[PDB]
Amino acid sequence: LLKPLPADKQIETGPFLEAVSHLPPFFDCLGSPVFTPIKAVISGNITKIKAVYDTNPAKFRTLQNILEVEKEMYGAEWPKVGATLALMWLKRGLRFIQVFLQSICDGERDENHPNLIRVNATKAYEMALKKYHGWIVQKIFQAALYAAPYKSDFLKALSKGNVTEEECLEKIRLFLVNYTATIDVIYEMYTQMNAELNYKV
Amino acid sequence: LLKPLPADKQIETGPFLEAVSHLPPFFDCLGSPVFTPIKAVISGNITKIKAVYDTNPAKFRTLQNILEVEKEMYGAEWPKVGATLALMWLKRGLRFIQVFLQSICDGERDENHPNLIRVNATKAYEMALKKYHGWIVQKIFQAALYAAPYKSDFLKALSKGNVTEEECLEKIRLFLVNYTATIDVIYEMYTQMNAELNYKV
Ligand SMILES: CCCCCCCC/C=C\CCCCCCCCCCCCCC(=O)N[C@@H](CO[C@@H]1O[C@H](CO)[C@H](O)[C@H](OS(=O)(=O)O)[C@H]1O)[C@H](O)/C=C/CCCCCCCCCCCCC
Ligand SMILES: CCCCCCCC/C=C\CCCCCCCCCCCCCC(=O)N[C@@H](CO[C@@H]1O[C@H](CO)[C@H](O)[C@H](OS(=O)(=O)O)[C@H]1O)[C@H](O)/C=C/CCCCCCCCCCCCC
Repeated sequence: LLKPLPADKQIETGPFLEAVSHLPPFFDCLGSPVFTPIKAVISGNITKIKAVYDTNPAKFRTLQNILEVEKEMYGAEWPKVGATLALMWLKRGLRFIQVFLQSICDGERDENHPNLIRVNATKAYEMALKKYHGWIVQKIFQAALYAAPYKSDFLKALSKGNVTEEECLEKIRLFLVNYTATIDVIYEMYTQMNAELNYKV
Repeated sequence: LLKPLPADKQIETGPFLEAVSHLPPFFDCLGSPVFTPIKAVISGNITKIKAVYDTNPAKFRTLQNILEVEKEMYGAEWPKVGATLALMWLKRGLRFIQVFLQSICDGERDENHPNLIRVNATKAYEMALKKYHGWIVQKIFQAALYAAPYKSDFLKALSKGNVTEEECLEKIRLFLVNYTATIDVIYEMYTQMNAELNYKV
């Protein structure tokens, strides 16, 4: 999965990229081609970070190094540049997933619609993405929501082949431990480096 | 641009991929981040074709060869596989662009809205894509439309740096000659090979 955090909280770029490279395929298990463009955008972020990393894996050994090195490389253009920008967006997608999954695991629901996950996706959107989206992108989110899988198929997909919903949620809870810790460190690094931007798309 | 067609109408894969690789950047000149996911999906098609080509450029020398070789490789799974599938979708995006640009050049408009290009995009959608889109994707198209550039900025973008609208449209008309011929050959090849599918997303 995601390997745990070292004591010094430095996140190794290579292993992080191998971990997150498992993410784009998981989109196809939301069970709708509607999500293909979102898959492609997240893949694009990962590809951009990988392209920078590959130029000098020692110089870009950790995610912290990416921000440090690029700040120096790009001056006034930073942080709206390079792998710093790609990771700024990637982390927002990762945080959306974190909040979404955590919300489902925490029993958050619409009483009247137990085999949907609309309410969980809406909370994740508000906490991770909405701040950076203008009116048009928000309308697109609303449209995409109609394509969201049934809770059961979604859980069946995350386990595909037969486990109970309860067993699946326990597996998701276990995954969430290192996943949340890793995302938290990435957000902290953007904050501490003043690398976070607040422009809307 | 696109190089002209040889007498035997065989389209060389390598040069075709270099030509179409100029396409994803042009999306950014629609002047709205709303189109970034569409850019990424088209880039994905091109990357998939390139990945197949790179395995054996002689075996995949022409687009016709891709379909011929893959039909043999994949049997009952073909044509819903490999570079054949990627090109099936790419050609639909290319045809959308063709019809869109041709519609603008042909003076097609909404009298009441001369600095918009909504009517031209809608015609392109109906002729190239709509057949393969279910209700949700169609609603997404409708949302994306709100982000379409002004006709003037769009034309300014295609020329960026100062030329009249009239000069820009003449340049687009010239481009459309080899572009349309090439797309026509690709559609003909899918038709003649019975490689075209009609499933909806
Ligand atoms: C390690 C991961 C763990 C894997 C295991 C997890 C298992 C979970 C199972 C399934 C996964 C669940 C899927 C849930 C849905 C995924 C989350 C949606 C994430 C959307 C992220 C949108 C980001 C965004 O707004 N992008 C925007 C900005 O893009 C960036 O723009 C920059 C310039 O300003 C740069 O050009 C940048 O490019 S780069 O070269 O610098 O990198 C580029 O990426 C882009 O313009 C807009 C895209 C359309 C907005 C997206 C609409 C949100 C809809 C998402 C649907 C959620 C509903 C799902 C229902 C369950
Ligand atoms: C050589 C080119 C010439 C360059 C110069 C041209 C200059 C022109 C200037 C600017 C460009 C103009 C831009 C106009 C807009 C671009 C056209 C929009 C094209 C949309 C194409 C959508 C295709 C589509 O529906 N895709 C769908 C199917 O994807 C395929 O699914 C397959 C499985 O069934 C495979 O997974 C496949 O992957 S692969 O690995 O096998 O490749 C994958 O690609 C995908 O699920 C759905 C995506 C969302 C639908 C797209 C919504 C349409 C909105 C487009 C906006 C048009 C409005 C623009 C206003 C001007």
